[PDB]
Amino acid sequence: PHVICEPCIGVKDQSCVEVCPVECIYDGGDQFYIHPEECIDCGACVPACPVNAIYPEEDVPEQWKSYIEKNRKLAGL
Ligand code: SF4
Ligand code: F3S
Repeated sequence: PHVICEPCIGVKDQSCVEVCPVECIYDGGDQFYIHPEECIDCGACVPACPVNAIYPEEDVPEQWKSYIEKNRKLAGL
């Protein structure tokens, strides 16, 4: 799955929402999040975010690893 990290907070641009083929990006309050069980890993959302907040799970920066679980918790997992 792909993960929305720190940069989204305080921005919530939402350009990512319009390019996701499965509509699995949801409002999580302080940031949007990607539902892990729905995401098909097509990667379309990556170039769409103006603040580079989205990363494939395997490539999430070491400093932002906590966002993997955050997206999971927001998804209710
Ligand atoms: S990787 Fe594809 S399916 Fe997953 S959130 Fe991004 S646009 Fe949607
Ligand atoms: S700011 Fe957040 S709402 Fe989408 S376009 Fe970037 S991950």
